[PDB]
Amino acid sequence: EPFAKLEQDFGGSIGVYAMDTGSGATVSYRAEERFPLCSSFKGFLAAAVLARSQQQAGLLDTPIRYGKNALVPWSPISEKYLTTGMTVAELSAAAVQYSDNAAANLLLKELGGPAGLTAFMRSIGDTTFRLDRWELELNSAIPGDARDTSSPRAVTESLQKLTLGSALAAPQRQQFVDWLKGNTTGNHRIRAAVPADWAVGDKTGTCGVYGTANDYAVVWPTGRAPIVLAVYTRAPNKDDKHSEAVIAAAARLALEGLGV
Ligand SMILES: O=C(N[C@@H]1C[C@H](c2nnn[nH]2)c2ccccc21)c1cccc(F)c1
Repeated sequence: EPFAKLEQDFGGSIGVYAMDTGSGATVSYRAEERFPLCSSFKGFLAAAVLARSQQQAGLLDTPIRYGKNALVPWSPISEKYLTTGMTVAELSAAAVQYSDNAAANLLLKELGGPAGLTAFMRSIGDTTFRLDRWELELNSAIPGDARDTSSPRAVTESLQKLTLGSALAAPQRQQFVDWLKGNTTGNHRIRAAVPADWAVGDKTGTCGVYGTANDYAVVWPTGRAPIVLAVYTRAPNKDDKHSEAVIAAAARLALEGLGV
């Protein structure tokens, strides 16, 4: 009942999946529905890059040069190195931690485009994820369009595989975790619901239309096993605005449903 009231007050749909990786206890609400990924695909993009470094030594230190044409609106890191260039690892951290759009499109090119990232997700067992377009077009968030979508459950399952399971090798796994821990864009979303002395890494998404915004996180409580969760929103009207407070509140309800 609380998620229904929350999404009704929000004016749209909230999708939540949360897993206690110790007990296997789960919180689930609209967890099979598709929601636009928006910038949240960039976490999985970095994970895919990391998986490639497991077969190309010094891929992460490989420098990537680019010109004014590579710049996309909201490229707050990459634009300061336009006259200089950046490394693959630098691009990935920018994509994860600042949601940098030019960095995301550059790494997408190295992976063979949206279908190449989708291929990486299929390789870890994710049959739901799909990326179809690049920045910025992938943010259109059109109702009922499956392009550039996943489900809360598939996001949480893939996040668990990549940060806590064996989809990545341990060095790359800890690098992925460390990138997510350093994110700067999520202080008012899942992090705002997480007890202050718990470790947390997340990746946000905000499409800018149709009330569509999201966050997924891995959380390390002290003295219990980690929690993985995803909170996605959308709304029926193009001019509906997203709400960070709604995402924080849904996260709070999820954590309380797992006994936090
Ligand atoms: O700057 C913009 N948003 C980015 C997108 C990026 C993010 N939002 N949610 N996850 N990543 C982010 C993070 C923090 C601050 C800003 C932004 C923006 C605003 C109007 C229009 C537009 F075309 C882009």
